[PDB]
Amino acid sequence: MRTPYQIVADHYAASDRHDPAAMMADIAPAIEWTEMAGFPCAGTYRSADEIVRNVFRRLGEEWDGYTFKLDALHDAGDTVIGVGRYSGTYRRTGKSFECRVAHVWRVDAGKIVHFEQFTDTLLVAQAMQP
Amino acid sequence: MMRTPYQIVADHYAASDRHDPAAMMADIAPAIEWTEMAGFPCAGTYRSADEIVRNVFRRLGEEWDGYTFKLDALHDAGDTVIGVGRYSGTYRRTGKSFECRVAHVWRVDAGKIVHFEQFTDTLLVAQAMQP
Repeated sequence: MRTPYQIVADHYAASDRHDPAAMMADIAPAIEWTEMAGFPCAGTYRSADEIVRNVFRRLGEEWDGYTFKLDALHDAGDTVIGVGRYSGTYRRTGKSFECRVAHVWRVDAGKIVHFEQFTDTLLVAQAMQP
Repeated sequence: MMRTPYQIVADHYAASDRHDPAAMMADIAPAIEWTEMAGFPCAGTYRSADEIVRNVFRRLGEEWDGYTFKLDALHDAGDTVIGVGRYSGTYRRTGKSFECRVAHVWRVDAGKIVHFEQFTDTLLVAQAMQP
């Protein structure tokens, strides 16, 4: 049986494959998925459907080549912390960015129940300035 | 000596909250790499306790009224430790306040803190700095 760490790693693998079905496979209906306040997709999403539509779809619509690259994955038992880099080109302005990000995850009884994003919202915002 | 990385980082946070810089820096390694996020006003990688005090904490005290970190969670990943909480403060030049989230990723080796990295809502901090 998978540890929380493996469950989260599986999510990141599915993200590398651009596979939203696999990305959401272990998301519990109790999920609270928080995009950072200053991030364009800011908010707390409470179903896999809301996450796909209001976060991943929106990113695909508004950015070219929006990418996350995982650098580290820290095992805190039921909590797992991913660290990496985002990059992308904002379609309206044609401006790119790259910045750091950390994600804090929690798993409960084999399902992901919590996600929170911590990223350089200023650097992302700069790409979105005319 | 038998103190875990988690405890060492908890000790740091306690010292920082009560503004005891000697205790704040007591376990900082000679080989420290302390990274303030690129979009944060104190952005950069600092490589000694002296640098960190002068170019991070001193500057925060000079440029902000009541700059505060409130620890909400502390996650024990062994040699790595992740703090999560909230920043708040009032930028002295504009009189504007902010509050936002932050995560800190720490690494301890042989009883000393060797890496710190900050991940915070740099846009919200920046908004407070706008005339």
